[PDB]
Amino acid sequence: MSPSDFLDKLMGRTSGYDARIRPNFKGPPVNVTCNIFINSFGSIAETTMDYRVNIFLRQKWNDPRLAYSEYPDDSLDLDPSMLDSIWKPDLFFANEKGANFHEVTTDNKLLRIFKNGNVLYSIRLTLTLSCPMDLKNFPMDVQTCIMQLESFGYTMNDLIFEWQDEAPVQVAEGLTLPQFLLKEEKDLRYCTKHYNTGKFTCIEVRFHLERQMGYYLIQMYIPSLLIVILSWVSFWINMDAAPARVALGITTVLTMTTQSSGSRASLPKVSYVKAIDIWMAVCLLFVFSALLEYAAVNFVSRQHKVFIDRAKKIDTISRACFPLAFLIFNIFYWVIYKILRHEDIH
Amino acid sequence: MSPSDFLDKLMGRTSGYDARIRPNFKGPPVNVTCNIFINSFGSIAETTMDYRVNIFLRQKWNDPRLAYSEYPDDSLDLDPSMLDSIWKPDLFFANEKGANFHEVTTDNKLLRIFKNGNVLYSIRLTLTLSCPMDLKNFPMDVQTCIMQLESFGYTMNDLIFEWQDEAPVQVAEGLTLPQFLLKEEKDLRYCTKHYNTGKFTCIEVRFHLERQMGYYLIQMYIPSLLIVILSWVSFWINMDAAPARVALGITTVLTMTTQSSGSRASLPKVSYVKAIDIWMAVCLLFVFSALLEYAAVNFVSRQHKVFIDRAKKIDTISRACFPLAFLIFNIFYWVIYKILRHEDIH
Amino acid sequence: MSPSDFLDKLMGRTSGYDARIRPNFKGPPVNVTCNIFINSFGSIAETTMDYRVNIFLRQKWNDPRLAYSEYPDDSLDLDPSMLDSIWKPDLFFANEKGANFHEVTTDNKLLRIFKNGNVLYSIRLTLTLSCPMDLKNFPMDVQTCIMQLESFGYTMNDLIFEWQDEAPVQVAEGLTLPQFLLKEEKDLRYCTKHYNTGKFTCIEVRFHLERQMGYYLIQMYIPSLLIVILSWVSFWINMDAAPARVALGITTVLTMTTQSSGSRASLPKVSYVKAIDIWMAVCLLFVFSALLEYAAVNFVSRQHKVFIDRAKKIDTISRACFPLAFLIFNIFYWVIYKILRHEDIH
Amino acid sequence: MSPSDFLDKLMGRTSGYDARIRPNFKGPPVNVTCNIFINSFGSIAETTMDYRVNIFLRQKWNDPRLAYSEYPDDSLDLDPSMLDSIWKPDLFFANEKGANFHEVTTDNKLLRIFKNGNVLYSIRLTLTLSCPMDLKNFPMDVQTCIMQLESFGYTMNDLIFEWQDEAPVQVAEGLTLPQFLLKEEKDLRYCTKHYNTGKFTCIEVRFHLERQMGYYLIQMYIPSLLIVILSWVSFWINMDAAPARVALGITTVLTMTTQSSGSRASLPKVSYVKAIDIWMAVCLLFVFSALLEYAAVNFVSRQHKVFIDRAKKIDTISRACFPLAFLIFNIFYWVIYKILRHEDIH
Amino acid sequence: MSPSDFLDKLMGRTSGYDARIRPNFKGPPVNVTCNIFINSFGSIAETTMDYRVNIFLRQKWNDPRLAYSEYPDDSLDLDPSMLDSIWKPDLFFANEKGANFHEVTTDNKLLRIFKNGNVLYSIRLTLTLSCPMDLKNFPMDVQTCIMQLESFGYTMNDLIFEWQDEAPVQVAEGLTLPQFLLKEEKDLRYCTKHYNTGKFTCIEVRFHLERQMGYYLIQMYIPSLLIVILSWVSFWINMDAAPARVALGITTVLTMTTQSSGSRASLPKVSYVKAIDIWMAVCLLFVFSALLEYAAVNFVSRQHKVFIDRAKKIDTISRACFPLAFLIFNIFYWVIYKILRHEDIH
Ligand SMILES: *[C@@H]1O[C@H](CO)[C@@H](O[C@@H]2O[C@H](CO)[C@@H](O)[C@H](O)[C@H]2NC(C)=O)[C@H](O)[C@H]1NC(C)=O
Ligand SMILES: *[C@@H]1O[C@H](CO)[C@@H](O[C@@H]2O[C@H](CO)[C@@H](O)[C@H](O)[C@H]2NC(C)=O)[C@H](O)[C@H]1NC(C)=O
Ligand SMILES: *[C@@H]1O[C@H](CO)[C@@H](O[C@@H]2O[C@H](CO)[C@@H](O)[C@H](O)[C@H]2NC(C)=O)[C@H](O)[C@H]1NC(C)=O
Ligand SMILES: *[C@@H]1O[C@H](CO)[C@@H](O[C@@H]2O[C@H](CO)[C@@H](O)[C@H](O)[C@H]2NC(C)=O)[C@H](O)[C@H]1NC(C)=O
Ligand SMILES: *[C@@H]1O[C@H](CO)[C@@H](O[C@@H]2O[C@H](CO)[C@@H](O)[C@H](O)[C@H]2NC(C)=O)[C@H](O)[C@H]1NC(C)=O
Repeated sequence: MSPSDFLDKLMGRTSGYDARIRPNFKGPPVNVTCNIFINSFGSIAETTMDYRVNIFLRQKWNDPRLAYSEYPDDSLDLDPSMLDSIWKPDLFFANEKGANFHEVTTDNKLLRIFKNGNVLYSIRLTLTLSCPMDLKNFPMDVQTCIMQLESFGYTMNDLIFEWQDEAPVQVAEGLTLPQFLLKEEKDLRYCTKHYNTGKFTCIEVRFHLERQMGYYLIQMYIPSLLIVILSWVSFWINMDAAPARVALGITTVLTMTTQSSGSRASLPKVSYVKAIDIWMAVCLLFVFSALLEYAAVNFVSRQHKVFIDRAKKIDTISRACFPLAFLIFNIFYWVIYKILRHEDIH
Repeated sequence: MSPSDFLDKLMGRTSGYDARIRPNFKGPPVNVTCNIFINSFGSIAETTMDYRVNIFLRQKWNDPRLAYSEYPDDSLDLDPSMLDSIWKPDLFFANEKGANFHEVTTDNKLLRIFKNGNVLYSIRLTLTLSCPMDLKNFPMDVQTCIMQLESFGYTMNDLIFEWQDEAPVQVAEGLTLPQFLLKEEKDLRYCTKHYNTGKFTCIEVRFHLERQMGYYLIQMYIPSLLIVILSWVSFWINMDAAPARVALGITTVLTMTTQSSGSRASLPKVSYVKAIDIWMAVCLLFVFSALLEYAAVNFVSRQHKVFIDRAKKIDTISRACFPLAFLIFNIFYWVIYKILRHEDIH
Repeated sequence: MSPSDFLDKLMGRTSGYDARIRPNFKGPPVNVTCNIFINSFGSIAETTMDYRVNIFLRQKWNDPRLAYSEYPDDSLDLDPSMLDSIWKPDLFFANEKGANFHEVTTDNKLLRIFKNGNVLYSIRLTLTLSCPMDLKNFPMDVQTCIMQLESFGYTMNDLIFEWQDEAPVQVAEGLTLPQFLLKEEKDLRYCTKHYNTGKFTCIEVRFHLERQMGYYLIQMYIPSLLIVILSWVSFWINMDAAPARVALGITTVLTMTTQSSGSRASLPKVSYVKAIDIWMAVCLLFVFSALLEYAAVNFVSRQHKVFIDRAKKIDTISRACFPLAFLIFNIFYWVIYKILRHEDIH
Repeated sequence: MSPSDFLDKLMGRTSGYDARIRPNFKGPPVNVTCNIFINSFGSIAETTMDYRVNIFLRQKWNDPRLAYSEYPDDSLDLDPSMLDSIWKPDLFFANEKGANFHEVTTDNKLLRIFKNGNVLYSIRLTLTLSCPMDLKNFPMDVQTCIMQLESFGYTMNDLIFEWQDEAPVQVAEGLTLPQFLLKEEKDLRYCTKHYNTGKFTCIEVRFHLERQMGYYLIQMYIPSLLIVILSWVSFWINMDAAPARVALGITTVLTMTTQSSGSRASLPKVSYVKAIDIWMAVCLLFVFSALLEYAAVNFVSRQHKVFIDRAKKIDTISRACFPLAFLIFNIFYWVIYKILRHEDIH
Repeated sequence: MSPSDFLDKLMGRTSGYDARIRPNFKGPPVNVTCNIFINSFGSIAETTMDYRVNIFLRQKWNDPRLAYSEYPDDSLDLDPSMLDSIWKPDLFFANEKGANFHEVTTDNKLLRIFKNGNVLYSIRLTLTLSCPMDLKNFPMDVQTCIMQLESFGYTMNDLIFEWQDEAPVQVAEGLTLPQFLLKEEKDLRYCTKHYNTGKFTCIEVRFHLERQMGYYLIQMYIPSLLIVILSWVSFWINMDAAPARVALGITTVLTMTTQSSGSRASLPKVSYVKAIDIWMAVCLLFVFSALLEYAAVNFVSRQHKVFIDRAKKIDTISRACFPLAFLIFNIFYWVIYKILRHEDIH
């Protein structure tokens, strides 16, 4: 017989197969085994708190109404246009904001029925999945994106999802991200839902993303530190050259301001304080204080010999005090942002 | 009987069920009970005056044409492909700008018919809902987004919507927003429409959003205040050092200008005046006035002893007068923007 | 009879109703009465020269093939899935760039057939409509957006559109725009098309939009004016302090430049000259000329007593001449842009 | 007979009309006459090298299988839902990147069959058409956008396209563009394709666009020229005032830099050199050279009377030499960009 | 016979053709020959790591069930609406993120059946294909975009893809890119997939893109070099003029900062270090070090004849040492970025 006419006999009207009735309709629940292959991963966006993925989803279950022994071939293949003639699980992605299937050329779907009634069902689809991001430690933040597979209308006494044991989630080689770095280790969890209706099956996977810091180091942190160092050279300039020390102080404040305002187009638009904002505020307070120090030296120095040496003492104290307090701030900043804040205990 | 063939008998041609006729067609109106579960909430945009939501919508009503007692099961389940065989309310979202259903895997829909004829109908859908925003008190503004559920073509003697009594609107845990903060308290109101055609049912929910201020404090308000303070140190510099006091005055004006123009890429594009614009204008008038004060001191001081002390008196008066009037402005600014303007009386 | 089976008798095959034949097929033209209710209005974009609207469109006409007297109910309701069984006008929006209907929940459509054969047809739809904008007087410009309703394939001896007499165009309360302000008065016009094929019916509505000026006043015009005033204080500084007057002149030019370049991210991207560009160019010519005045004073003053007083005379003349010519420019600018240019004569 | 039942007799099963067979199937090719009416024109984008159009497309040909004489009416009208019952040319736009039809209200389509068998077929559609743009002479560039109408699967012995003789391409009145200006003169060409399969018909139209220069003149070219002029006033300042001439030179370089970097957000993002980039680089080399001239004057002047006058001679030579070489550069720049480069020889 | 009725006899129910069974169902695999014609190429985006293409795809294979000799014509043409009546390969693009067909006018598809049973199948489609980009050598980077054609559900003993021998991949003339330059040479490779299911056929093509450097040379590298040169003229200024050398040093640092921050809006947003970032950091370290040199000269020079000449020696050494070390840096920079890094060995 042609492999198709055998399918029309297996899921036939004379056979009485009903695609709206689950396998083992009265007995134990259906056990669906799931795989994910991630083809692409990106478009991670803080404005919408989501990311975009392109996956192969494979589901495997057993349907005893589809067992056959008379046909010699040990596997049959359903046409993708006849997919509504067979029962399929009602899997949906719980944190999905948008999805579509792929129909370029032939529909990107595949269904294979085995001799014992096992069904293999593999589809290709694009997802936009939501992920809440924190950003409090922004240059040095670690994010966790999840992906939850849930049944829409079957409780856990009719339908149960499980991950594959060998490789349930795989990622294609050679994927890059402009901002993040996808780690190799992934969690497979149960996130079983308890509602008023009953207990609904749900499995999830967690991906860990670490932001790279090299660009922010070379473009924001180090230029701000050089501007802070440049504000300290006023303390070695002679206190009589007021146009020199005042113009150096205020141009250092202006350079600090153009550095902040120019860095303001390439940062995430949030409303709370980030760690780079703390750094940029302390560097501005440092260049503001170096100009107030000269305002005090210039005012104390003109009160007409005891007054000349008190003003020179303010300069010699500021020569050691400004770099020391800036080293203490750097120690507490990098310690509390690279040791005292790790959120991957999972 | 298979649960499906029983459905084909209940809504059968021999039964004479008509999906275009409401339940209790001659008698009292249909009472629909509604729930909302908000899965995601975001994309709040001032350019388009809208926000994006992803919800579960559940409707419950009674259809006496669907009551059955012969079948043992106390609940039946309609296939999502047979949903046009049953009557459903014509609910629409009155402030919707765009919407779609979810068909990833199986259609994200569910209909359950009980023994007494009660119908439970649960769908998943994405909305873009309009919300007019004010922005007059922008760093410190509070917004209210609503969501109106209305019948399209039935008056209130045929169809009535009501919220559930226990939990009509719930929000998923762990949702974050980049700019706002969704409050926990929600209003459930009637917004019944009165038209020429008659009285149309309509229920709504109000969400309250408060903008976070910490980033605007650390990046806009405090640097402007430091620049204003830096403009006051001219009054303690000797009045003979004209290149020092003129260059400090005009570089303080330039720093104020680069601070404003750099803050100009991360603010909402509206055409009216915001509170941050008031603050930025007053700080510019303060650094403009400190340079006019030196122009007066420098001009009065050269008129050739009575003229030297009048110019020194302008400096000693400005030393107390500029910080005092700036403290008075700060008191009236933060009082009228954090006490005299609350719009959540609802 | 069930209200549906009566519809299947009225537009029946035995009745011989043909949905492809207009009412009064041989006689006088069909008269369609139109209403518009505007739910939302926004997304006004100069880059694409269009705006976005969300309306209810209601059409009313008479079909004598649909008159019935045997049924007791004085109004019937066609199902939105049976809308291709009835004749409808082929209304299209002549300046539409994009459109779609709304199918969230049930299709957002409604058709009501009365006893005398009158049809009421109400649909909800989203439009993107084109509008050419001028922008020559940009901070102070007034725009006119139109909306044209035309028949696609019927001449004015078959189909005629008319506005309702009581309220053909209404707008929902509480709509805001980020940049514009929609006026209350609307024009209802005929814009009848004359083609080679014949005379085609077409009605239109005009909306008037006025841009708000308060933000541009507080952020662009007033800071530029303060910078121009700051360039005049060089004339009161002693002519011997060349580092003071040269540094004040060139830093005033730099402040004028950072003010222009920072305002350059929030303006519409056109290729012709706007009124704000005229203002920004004249303020730059004013701060350029104040520095050329000192270059002349400094050069004339050193030619070695007659030369000292000629240079002092240039300063005393510039003290009155620069503010006077700037007041004359302000008078001609605001007069020709707020009196001599009104384009709402309509 | 009803005009429809006559259509069902003309294209009937008893008539044996086949919509998959072209008219004159064995004989001479079909001659299709084409018109274009452009409703809107815009969204010209250098990032994607495309533009957007909204047109009416009208095709006219003769089908002798559709000739009829028994019916009194000299024109019939096919319903837009029955359009697959008739043969139509397989016209496609060869440089299209995206297209869609308009289905707001009734489908925006129209087909009219005459007595002699002539068919008039008019549709409304939106196109995104590709256009390669050059941008080497960017402020002063002229672009040419084309629009090619080709048959997909018929060689020129089956199907031939021709433009109408009276008005094949018309544009609606009152269209504006933010950046360009659409000229009135249009080319109608043949662009016949020669492939391995055979000779395929193809007609095209060329539109000419000229960029407006007024905004770039008032905002980029003239401020740069004023900054260059301001760098020349150092040559008239006394050579002993080193803080004045050094601060004026470096602040002029900084003003030139903020002028360039602020103009950097409103220019097209390409990777090759534009004419404005040439202008901005030469103006920077001019303000760089004026500061090197003072570095030479200041160094030569202190070598301890012969040295004082050699340094004064460098100043007096630079007073005439810098404006002269800048006038020569302006003459060669505007001559080679407004005379020696015209690309509309077509 | 009409060419259609012959098709209905060839793929007839009496013929028993089954479109779900491949040709040579029991025997050797089907050999499909593929061509690509690229109509447009662009939208290369680093944020999403993808590019957009518009191609003609042509597939050729042999179907012995479609051989016919009775008909005189040596080629038949299937209607695009009957394409599901014939077997077609299940080609899909393995790195596709989005795709669609073109249905403007008639569907842009074509199928031709020859006498011996050869099938030619040509479709037009738009692709968004993923490409990982590196950007470590960003101004001077070379990218490689691929395009993989794979069978979805057939192993290599049923279906085999091959490129054409004469011209499998062609590109239309006159395509331009805003940033890149598409090379003429293309690789044709096998990328055969080995899975658990078996061996799946897959062919690919590689395109090579080189970024143009002229704009980055004239706008970023050369202005930074002029600012570095301007920082060296302090060494030729007299060491007693402290306001001149301090103001020149700090204004050179500020100019370097506005140059970097203004270049910060037109660069790709990645998180790692690019070569332009290395260049911009070294130029900032050079202008920072020239100001530290004067801070040392000014401090050493005032310690009260031995001290005057040690400070003059620091100036005379810095006059030769700063340009030399900057020439060494330029030599190592351009050598390691234009010789030691070529990645087109392929
Ligand atoms: C799906 O898997 C579950 C769990 O593995 C199966 O439930 C078990 O079935 C065995 C039958 O041998 C019982 O002994 C266990 O007590 C069951 N466990 C639970 C928790 O119910 C279930 O039978 C499987 N379904 C099918 C159709 O095979
Ligand atoms: C829907 O709810 C309304 C209001 O609860 C019901 O209307 C009431 O019906 C009771 C019947 O016992 C009357 O006594 C009341 O006077 C009615 N109130 C009003 C305001 O009409 C209505 O019957 C319900 N519909 C159905 C189908 O049960
Ligand atoms: C549609 O309206 C037009 C104009 O009101 C009607 O045309 C008029 O019909 C009356 C019939 O009493 C004539 O006396 C007028 O001379 C007509 N005017 C014109 C300009 O033709 C038309 O009859 C209406 N159509 C229908 C179906 O009622
Ligand atoms: C379509 O137009 C072409 C060209 O005008 C016609 O081809 C000509 O037909 C006339 C018949 O009187 C011949 O004398 C010419 O020699 C033909 N020219 C060419 C170049 O073939 C063609 O007949 C037209 N098609 C139809 C159906 O009328
Ligand atoms: C498709 O091409 C393959 C390879 O060219 C063909 O396989 C060969 O068939 C010949 C038959 O003459 C054998 O001699 C070779 O040994 C085969 N090679 C391999 C690697 O199998 C195959 O026959 C072709 N398919 C069809 C339908 O013609």
